[PDB]
Amino acid sequence: PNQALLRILKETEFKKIKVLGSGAFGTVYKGLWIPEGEKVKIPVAIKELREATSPKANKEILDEAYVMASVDNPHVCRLLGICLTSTVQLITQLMPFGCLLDYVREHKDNIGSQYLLNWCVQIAKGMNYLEDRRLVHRDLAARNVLVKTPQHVKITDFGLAKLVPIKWMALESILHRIYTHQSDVWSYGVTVWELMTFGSKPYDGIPASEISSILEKGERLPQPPICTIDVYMIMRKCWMIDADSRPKFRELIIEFSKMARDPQRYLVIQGDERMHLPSPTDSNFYRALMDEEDMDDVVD
Ligand SMILES: *CCC(=O)N1Cc2nc(-c3cc(-c4cccc5ocnc45)c(F)cc3F)n(-c3ccncn3)c2C1
Repeated sequence: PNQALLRILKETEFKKIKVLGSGAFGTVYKGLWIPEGEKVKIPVAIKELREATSPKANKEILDEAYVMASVDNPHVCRLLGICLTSTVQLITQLMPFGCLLDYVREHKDNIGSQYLLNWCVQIAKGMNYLEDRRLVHRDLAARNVLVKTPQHVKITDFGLAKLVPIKWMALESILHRIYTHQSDVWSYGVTVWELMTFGSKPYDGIPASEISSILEKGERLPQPPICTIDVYMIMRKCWMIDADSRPKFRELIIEFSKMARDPQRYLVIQGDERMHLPSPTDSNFYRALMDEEDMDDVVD
């Protein structure tokens, strides 16, 4: 655990200025950090966890925050800072574009196959990194994947489930609260389904109490109209009862990277020719402005 990877922040160094959105664990705010002895206002993203915390949990919360601060990958948001008072405040780099769930919703039937398949590759790369570090996310979902730029996505909220998303969870996690790299593969399947349906709610109308019975019967999420049978098959392999039969993240990186080379062969999108392949000019602008970090080349 590198203590230098986590900055302990005092309430006097930062201020929340705008609510960006709320969820089951906390509220996301646009904040401003005013460094000690400076005059600058640096935009930051703060998430405040809504459970009443005590200083007894502090050592354990801090041990978890040290792990979240250690994750170093282009496709995973690492925790930068934390503030422990009566509430828990998690500080990271502000990402204006928000989450990939809201992004695919707001760009419904306006996203090219090239983006969708590359996002699938990037999400699998970040998950594979977490698996290599022997870490289980426990809460992979399109709301937990953030947009850095339209060409660069990063998985967020790693570690805060540990310190429930029934419809994203593998059968063994619903039944026995067992969370492994292979139950993360199941959630990856559902996350992919959320992208391919432009933010559709999985099992809409179905009460969360009925999900495990529906899964036992063999019922799964319906094939999105834009996926060929090969994209659907990879998703269905993610939702198998036997965890060991599900694909590995390393195999998912390879499969979606092969698919990204022939985008029109794997996804059927209306107006996919018109859907702008990121021009070198726009990529340079996006990168110099808000994405200077190192990142693996996007599959063309
Ligand atoms: C569709 C939902 C949505 O728009 N967003 C959900 C969300 N959460 C965060 C976010 C996450 C974290 C966080 C928590 C745990 C580990 C982790 O490692 C680094 N950051 C992590 C925060 F600390 C703050 C936070 F706001 N955001 C968000 C929005 C903008 N910029 C950054 N994060 C969103 C968006």
